[PDB]
Formats: sequence, structure tokens, C-alpha cells
Amino acid sequence: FEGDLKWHHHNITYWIQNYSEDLPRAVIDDAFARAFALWSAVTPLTFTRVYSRDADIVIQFGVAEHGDGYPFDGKDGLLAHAFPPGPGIQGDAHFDDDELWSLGKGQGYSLFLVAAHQFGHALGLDHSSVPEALMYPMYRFTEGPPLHKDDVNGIRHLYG
Amino acid sequence: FEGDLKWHHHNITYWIQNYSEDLPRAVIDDAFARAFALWSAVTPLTFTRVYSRDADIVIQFGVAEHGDGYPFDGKDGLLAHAFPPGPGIQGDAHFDDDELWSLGKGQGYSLFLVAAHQFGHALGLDHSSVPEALMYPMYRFTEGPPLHKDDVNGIRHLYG
Ligand SMILES: CC(C)[C@H](C(=O)O)N(CCNC(=O)c1cccc(C(=O)NCCN([C@@H](C(=O)O)C(C)C)S(=O)(=O)c2ccc(-c3ccccc3)cc2)c1)S(=O)(=O)c1ccc(-c2ccccc2)cc1
Ligand SMILES: [Ca+2]
Ligand SMILES: [Ca+2]
Ligand SMILES: [Ca+2]
Ligand SMILES: [Ca+2]
Ligand SMILES: [Ca+2]
Ligand SMILES: [Ca+2]
Ligand SMILES: [Zn+2]
Ligand SMILES: [Zn+2]
Ligand SMILES: [Zn+2]
Ligand SMILES: [Zn+2]
Repeated sequence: FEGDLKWHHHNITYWIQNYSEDLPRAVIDDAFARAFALWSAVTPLTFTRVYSRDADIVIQFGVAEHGDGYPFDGKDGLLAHAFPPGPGIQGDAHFDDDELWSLGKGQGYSLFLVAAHQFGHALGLDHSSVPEALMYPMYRFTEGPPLHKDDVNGIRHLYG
Repeated sequence: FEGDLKWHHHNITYWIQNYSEDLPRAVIDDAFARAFALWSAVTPLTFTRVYSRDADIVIQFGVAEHGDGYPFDGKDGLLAHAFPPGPGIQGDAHFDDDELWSLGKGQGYSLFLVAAHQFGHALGLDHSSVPEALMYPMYRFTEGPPLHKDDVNGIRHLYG
């Protein structure tokens, strides 16, 4: 509630600028697609993968300094970040490639879960006080449906 | 916090209820004393160690669910928590003993710097937006003085 920053059109586009070596390109594309699908279902927004610098949400993996002014910190600590909606850097989502990206139970962080969390930020969502919620600021691996009442109440407040 | 929760007396008392086995008791006593020393310089408050359950700030090391419905999660993730000022549970500071507590550069998390962050919450400070600030909610080890302008502006907003 320093805003509320939101997108001002429904058909949001995204560009996967570059890839991590941790997973196959196809797997990465799918993790990101699944992560948008979670928000797609609960909002009037649609997400279209495009191959253009002019996409609303540009996705990159970057280690340390990746030229937006906000260095990653090597392994652990900061996992990723996303800028709230608006023009340019705003809306973009950056994943620290000093982390080990994976999917499923085990090593590293689920690219899916972390992307779903970053994309909530890329839609204008802040952190939730609810510990189970996707937008709670602490990563916990879960096999369960990632969205909870508080996440859905949050986007509904913005787009609903 | 909610309505700027703050203490309404100047002589704040604390009780170290139990001890982690990670460090000598004497080192633990001194780590916590130093953490209070940092907030006493910039505030009207003084902190007196007492040996009573009626202390304002009760300090304890615990694991998982530990009595307050706000459970810890084993090694890593959540490090500690403290409650804003007020009666009973309010003001108290809990340290996850599934973490390794240490001092200096190396293993584990510095009890001194974590205590200092927790005690700022136990005085009524919320999280800071400024990544260097002691009240920034990401642990980074540092040898430099812990307080930054944002922390001290925060405490002065509460206690003048
Ligand atoms: C803003 C970004 C750069 C980014 C993000 O959230 O997008 N990240 C920043 C996150 N940090 C925060 O912005 C933040 C904001 C508000 C609150 C919090 C927070 O409350 N964390 C818990 C704080 N802890 C306690 C406390 O601070 O007293 C307490 C409230 C439980 S703590 O135990 O974790 C803790 C304690 C002490 C300290 C400490 C700090 C300084 C000195 C000494 C100690 C730090 C943390 C964290 S991140 O770390 O790379 C990240 C984290 C989680 C996810 C995620 C992925 C999938 C599913 C769910 C989550 C993705 C990315
Ligand atoms: Ca953008
Ligand atoms: Ca990192
Ligand atoms: Ca990686
Ligand atoms: Ca923990
Ligand atoms: Ca108390
Ligand atoms: Ca321990
Ligand atoms: Zn970035
Ligand atoms: Zn977040
Ligand atoms: Zn507790
Ligand atoms: Zn904190």
C-alpha cells in the first residue's frame, strides 16, 4: 500500500531473455508457464510468451551484478527479485543463477515455486503475513497447490 | 507496528530463561548485554538483567513449536522472532536452537547481531527497506557497527 501498482492492460507478455544451465530450456519454459497459469486462473490477465525486448515482463537469470543496480549475493540469501508493474525494468523478474535451480523434492530451489512468488511481485503483490501463503517471504518446498486464500485475496484486491 | 507499539516505562528488564549449548553461558550473557548496549545509547531506555519471570523481555532458546503457536522450522530459514512491546509474551525474544549460534566470522549465525535485530523488534521496530540496516530482514555477517541511520531514525520515531 505504496501505490497500488498494477498492470493497466490484460494481455501481459513475457520474454525469457536467457537460461540457467541447471535445467533443460524446455523444462524452464514449462516451469515459467505453469507459474503464470496459477495467476492466469485467478485474474482477468493472460500471459503470452513473446520474443521481444518490448515484453511487459522480461525474465533473466543473472549472477551478482546484472545491470539493474541490485546485485545478487552468491549462493543462498537472495534468490530472486521482481519489480512491481510499470514501464521498462518495472515488471521484470530476475533469478540468481548462483542458486541451484531444480524442480521437485531435493536439492536447490523449485524454479516453479520461486517463479510463482516472483510473478506475484511482478503483478503488484507485496508480502503476506500468512506463513503457508505463496507470497510469504520465506521459501519452503511444498507438493501442495501453491496458492492460498491470502494470495488470491491479494490479486483480487488489485485486479478483481 | 500496528499502533506504534512502544514501551511505556524507561527501565526495561530482561531474563535469560535458558541457554543454548553452542557457546559458553558467559559469552551468551555478554552477547545479549552488548545487543542491548547498542539500543540503550540511542534511546531513553536502560536494560537491567533480572532473574525473574516477571521481566519485560524474556529471552529463550527453543525448537519447533515451543509454546507460543509460532513454531520454528529446524536448521536455517527462520532464525528467531520477538514480539512487539506489551504484557506477557509481548516483548519476548526467541532464538531457534536448531540453528548454530556463534560469534565472529565463520560458522553459524552471530548471536550478537541476531539479538540486536530481535531486540529492535522487542522495542517496536518493524523491518527496514534499506538493505544495510540492522532492521533489514536478511542476515548478513558484518564487522562494522550494526546501527545505521534508518534504525536510529526508527527508534527515535518511537522514543524521541
Ligand atoms: C525482495 C526480494 C529481493 C526477494 C523477494 O521476496 O522477492 N527476497 C527477499 C525476501 N526478504 C524480504 O523481503 C522480507 C520482507 C519482509 C519480511 C521478511 C521476513 O519477515 N522474513 C522473516 C524474518 N525473520 C524473523 C525476524 O526478522 O525477526 C521473524 C519475523 C520470523 S527471520 O527469522 O527470518 C530473520 C531474523 C533475523 C534476521 C536478521 C537480520 C539482520 C541482522 C541480524 C538478523 C533476518 C531474518 C522478509 S528473497 O529472499 O530472495 C526471496 C524469499 C522467498 C521467496 C519465495 C519463493 C517461493 C515461495 C515463497 C517465497 C522468493 C525470494
Ligand atoms: Ca518490464
Ligand atoms: Ca543468492
Ligand atoms: Ca544456478
Ligand atoms: Ca530455523
Ligand atoms: Ca514480555
Ligand atoms: Ca543450536
Ligand atoms: Zn536484477
Ligand atoms: Zn517476495
Ligand atoms: Zn517463539
Ligand atoms: Zn526481523
